[PDB]
Amino acid sequence: PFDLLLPAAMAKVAEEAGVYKATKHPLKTFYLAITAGVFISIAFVFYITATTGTGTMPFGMAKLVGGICFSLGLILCVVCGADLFTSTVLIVVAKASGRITWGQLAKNWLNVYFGNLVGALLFVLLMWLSGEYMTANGQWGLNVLQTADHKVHHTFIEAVCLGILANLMVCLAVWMSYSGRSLMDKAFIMVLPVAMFVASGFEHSIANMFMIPMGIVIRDFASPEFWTAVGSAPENFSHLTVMNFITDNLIPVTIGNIIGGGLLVGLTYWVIYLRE
Amino acid sequence: PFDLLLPAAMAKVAEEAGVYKATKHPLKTFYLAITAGVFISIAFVFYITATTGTGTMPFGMAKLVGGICFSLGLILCVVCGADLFTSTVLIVVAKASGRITWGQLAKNWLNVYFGNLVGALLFVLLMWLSGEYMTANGQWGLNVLQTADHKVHHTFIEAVCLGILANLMVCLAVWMSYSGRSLMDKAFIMVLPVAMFVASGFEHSIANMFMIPMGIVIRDFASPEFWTAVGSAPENFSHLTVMNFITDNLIPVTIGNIIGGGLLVGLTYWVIYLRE
Amino acid sequence: PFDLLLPAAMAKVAEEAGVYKATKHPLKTFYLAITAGVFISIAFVFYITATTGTGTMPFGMAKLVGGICFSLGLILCVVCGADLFTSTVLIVVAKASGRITWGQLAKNWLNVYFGNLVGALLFVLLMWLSGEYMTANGQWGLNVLQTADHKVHHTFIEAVCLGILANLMVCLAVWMSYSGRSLMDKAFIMVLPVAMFVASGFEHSIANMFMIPMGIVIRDFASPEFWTAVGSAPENFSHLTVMNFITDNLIPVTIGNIIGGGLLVGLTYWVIYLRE
Amino acid sequence: PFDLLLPAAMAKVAEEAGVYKATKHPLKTFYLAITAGVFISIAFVFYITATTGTGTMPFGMAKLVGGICFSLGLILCVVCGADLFTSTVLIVVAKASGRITWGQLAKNWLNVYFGNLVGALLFVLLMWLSGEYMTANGQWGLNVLQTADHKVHHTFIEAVCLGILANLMVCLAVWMSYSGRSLMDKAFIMVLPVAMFVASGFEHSIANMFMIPMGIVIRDFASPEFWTAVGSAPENFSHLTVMNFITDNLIPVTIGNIIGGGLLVGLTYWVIYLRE
Amino acid sequence: PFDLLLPAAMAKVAEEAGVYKATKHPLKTFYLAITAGVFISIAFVFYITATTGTGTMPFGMAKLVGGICFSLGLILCVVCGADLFTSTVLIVVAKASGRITWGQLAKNWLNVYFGNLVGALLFVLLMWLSGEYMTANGQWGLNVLQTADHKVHHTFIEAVCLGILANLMVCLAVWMSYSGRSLMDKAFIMVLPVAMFVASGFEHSIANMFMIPMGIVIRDFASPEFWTAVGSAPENFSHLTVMNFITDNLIPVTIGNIIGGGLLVGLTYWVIYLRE
Repeated sequence: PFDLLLPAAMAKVAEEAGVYKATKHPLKTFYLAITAGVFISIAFVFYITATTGTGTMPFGMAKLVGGICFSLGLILCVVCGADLFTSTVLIVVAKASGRITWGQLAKNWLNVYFGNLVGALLFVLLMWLSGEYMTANGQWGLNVLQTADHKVHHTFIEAVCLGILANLMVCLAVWMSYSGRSLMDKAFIMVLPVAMFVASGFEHSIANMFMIPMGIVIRDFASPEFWTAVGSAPENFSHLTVMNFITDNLIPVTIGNIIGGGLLVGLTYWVIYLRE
Repeated sequence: PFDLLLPAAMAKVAEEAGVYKATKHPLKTFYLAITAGVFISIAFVFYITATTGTGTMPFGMAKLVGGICFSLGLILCVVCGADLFTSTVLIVVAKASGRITWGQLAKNWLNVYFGNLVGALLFVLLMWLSGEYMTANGQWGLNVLQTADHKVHHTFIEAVCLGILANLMVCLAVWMSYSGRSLMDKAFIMVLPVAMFVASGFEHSIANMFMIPMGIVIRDFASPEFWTAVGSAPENFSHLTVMNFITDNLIPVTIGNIIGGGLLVGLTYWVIYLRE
Repeated sequence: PFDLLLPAAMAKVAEEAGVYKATKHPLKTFYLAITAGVFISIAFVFYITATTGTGTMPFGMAKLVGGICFSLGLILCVVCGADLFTSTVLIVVAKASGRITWGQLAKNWLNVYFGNLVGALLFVLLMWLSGEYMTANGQWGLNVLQTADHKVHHTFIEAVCLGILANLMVCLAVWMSYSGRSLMDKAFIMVLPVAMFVASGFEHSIANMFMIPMGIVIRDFASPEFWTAVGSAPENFSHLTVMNFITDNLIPVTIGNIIGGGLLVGLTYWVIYLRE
Repeated sequence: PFDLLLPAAMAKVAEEAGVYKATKHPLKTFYLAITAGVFISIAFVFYITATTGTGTMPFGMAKLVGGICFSLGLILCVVCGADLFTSTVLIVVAKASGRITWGQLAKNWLNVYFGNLVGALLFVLLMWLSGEYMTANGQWGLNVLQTADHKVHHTFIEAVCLGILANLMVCLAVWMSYSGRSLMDKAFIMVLPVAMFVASGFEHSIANMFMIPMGIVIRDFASPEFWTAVGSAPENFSHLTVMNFITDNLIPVTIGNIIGGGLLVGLTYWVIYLRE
Repeated sequence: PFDLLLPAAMAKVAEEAGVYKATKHPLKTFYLAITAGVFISIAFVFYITATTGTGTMPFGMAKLVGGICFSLGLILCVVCGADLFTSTVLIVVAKASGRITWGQLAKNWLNVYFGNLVGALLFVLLMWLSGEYMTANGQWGLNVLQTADHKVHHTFIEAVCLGILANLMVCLAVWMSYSGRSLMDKAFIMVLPVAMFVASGFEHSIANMFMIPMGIVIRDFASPEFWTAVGSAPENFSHLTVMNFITDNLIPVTIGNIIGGGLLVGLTYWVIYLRE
């Protein structure tokens, strides 16, 4: 009663979590999804801050420290009970157990995905009004522009597979937190699995619903003083469009995200510990 | 009974905390507010110490390590029960529940804000008498001068939004500590959320009530040996005035601080878990 | 009842773990072995990510930080209950106690080894489809090529002894986690012992069932744009063949792995605490 | 009963600690004071070791890592129950409660201060006999000489105020450990507050009773091979005398140390939580 | 019952530990001593790995990180119950209490010292067969050669005093682990005290029974390709002999080790908390 949960018990807590989430009031789900969109946006802002000025640093060392900074948003989601689309894909365990319906799964996923977008877009506005892009002599905004520009240059299969790898890591972090009982147990078990996906360039749909939109805003409304300082032009980031974001990144990464956490984490552990 | 609190229970502990704080004796509130002004001043002195000599270092890596150093002051506030204006804005949860009155909220906020200023100003005196500005051949005082000078060059909207972002981070750190039961749980859950706001250049009213006043004192009473060593003049910091501090930074950052923690952390979680 | 287990009690939990593992359903053992093959593959991908760009860094400092990144896969195996061939060699404690049969030990080892290979090979496919080898301008794939190429140049005795050293470290990490009761205890006790084997270049059979196969795939299907960027040719990695992998690395490292954990960790602790 | 102590309860544990310490047998107090003098000496030796060779490093980053190394001595004092003059100043809480007499407070302070000096001086002897000053080609002894030389060049007010700041940090670390219940809680809560005072150049009387005496011994008995390697002469450290130590540093820093922890930590918390 | 042990209770657990250790079966003591010789050998191999390539790094920063790597071996000894000669010197507390006889103390010390040598020498063989000396282009073996060569150039008094300082640190780490109740408490309380002795160049008899023997083996059986790569000759390490090891290092460091932990940690704490 003070010891970590075992893999069979962690599977039952995952099942009850999905029964709770899918049966919560819709507006509560939307409000918790807006907080999770804001939490993932804060974590990406922390990642961009920590990775500003790190071109002289070893590539993997810079990516790792920024990945530990991105871990805050997932810890916030778990401790504060926010609804993140990636983690909410694990309600498939409750679906496989027949404890929830397909319409309950579909309505919860649309509520969380849409709310996560509203929260991520609201944080872009506040981040734009803060003048943060001009930090480090515009190097903060150039980091966002360069991060957002690469996330739109992947092929469909590359984006789907990068999404599978990201939600596998996120859902394994959320699954391992089920074993935890304290706040330190749950939080620290999630640092390394998130650092990994962020350092390894895996794609998360909600994280990208903040990064690419923010880079599109910088390219469009950045000052000429920004372009002078960073020594570039908006035409170097011409492919940073809303349509390129949905087609090139959002659609394939989201498809991959569902497959990663749903099939690999959720349905595997249901087969091993719950199908019985 | 050994496990972390859940989001609904954390909301009730936030409500009872505000009922406690707003109903404490006024002089106890003033004395705890002076300690919190001193605690935030110590954390900024630690930030300045850690970030002295870091112009050769990657911008975000230097900001992150100084942000972990600033986390000490918030941990001190939480463990030692000090009254910080930013965290005391969460007494709006008790106000929304009708458990406290508007005059109780207004009197507690003025008591904490004024006491936080007295504590921050008392630490400036002790820091000035210590000769700390001449540390690192005056590089410690130049770090304070350069930090204080930028905090006065923001537009009203930029300062308000930077204040919203800071108190959102501070109040989310304080909210997540409510889940904690041990000293390690509460303290470590607050490191990354504070590092973020400090590394990301967000503005905290009480932190600025120490930084800018300290930079004004250095500009005015620094020795000619200081200006020789740092290779600058007081005229490079002409906009570091008390009037510029209140108008350019204090008023807008404080307005933003109330909106960040009160509306975003407090009233959101009251709607989701307490409005019932 | 809240204190760490003592060496005698940790030996009994090791015995009961082997009785559980060897008596689990075969398909459950195969499925948990596929997850462990994927978990060790994720840890090596994290190691490669963190160690990309670190030729300018001190050799041991770069190896140590990548070793902490590889620790995630073992933590995942322990918390999520996955079957790793290295840790499953400790079922020899149950065999020595006469609590399991030799055919039970042989069938479990073949089930785990084969499943660990399937999981490691499935992750190579996903990693190849992600385009990750072209990360850091191909420096990610060159790190894999250079890591895989050295792991095939050892003599039989060197490979056997490097395998003994690796499984001694892995099984001592798994043994020390038996003392732990919380998730933080079990996880953190395993970081330094795994970092050591990874930093010290010891050889793990399942880790190599991902690294060398992945390097063979890069050498064979890498783009000419990859070879241009990394400034090399596939002929620099001619000895990266499937046959060289089995003979030069897989067979001797696996023999060594059994001796390291089975004889040194398992049969020693059985003699001291269970032979009674 | 598993949760951290609250500020009111931490004040009562501080009161009972002072009643215990002031009423312990005098020889037990002297022996525990000699251990605390040795513990603070070990922490300064660790600080000097970690900060040797760090002139190429950013000033604050080098000071911070050495400050975490100095934290060991305070952790040792708290866990092993040693009597450190700085922490024993908090017996003023028991004095203010009328639970101890003024003669009990005076006799305990003289016993601890004298014993702390004996322990610090005994460690200087062992450190001198070890030949440690010649480590890093004499750079270890030059670090001690340069650290000790600056600690004697402060004005009386600067030294008193640097002593107030040091014992405020030390006594706040000791106060926050009262909230802790486990060994990890108590130890980790004391790392950042001690790192701060060490990184920020604050002055501790017992730490200086090891540093300056050790630098005086190096200046006087260092080999000519030492002066050749470090490229200096004893005449560069002419002000490192026993009389300069007492007048320039010991007397004012000790006065400041009493004011810092006694008045600021002890009498403040007694007014807020115990004067009732 | 969940709180750390107090200094008086930690003294009684130290007394009962020595009564257990000295009364264990001799062959169990020999087998646990062989594991401790292997555990300290692994920690030194980790130290050498982490400190390879660190001549460009600040001396103290490199020594500190390698010292955290050496901490693994002591954690392993404590968690896995191994018999290390340094920690077994604390059975003097049971001897002083009259709970064990002088012949029991002498027989246990010889059993542990001899077994620690067998384990350290067995790990040298495995490390030699692994080809690890050629790691980092022979820089791993040169680090061992340079570490082993300096450990033989100390005077008798320097070696005795460096041994006193090492076992004081090791026995204080073991004493502080007695306060711990969890695996994280016991393990983390031992990291900084061990890092200190390793970073500060203190001498441990069992650690040296692996380092110097390993350097003698490299000097004697290293390939001419090793000497070419490292750009040296065996004649640069002529004083690395077995006879120089015993006389110059083993005998004086062991004498010092007994005095450090026995008299300073054991007999002091027995006088303060057990002589009653």
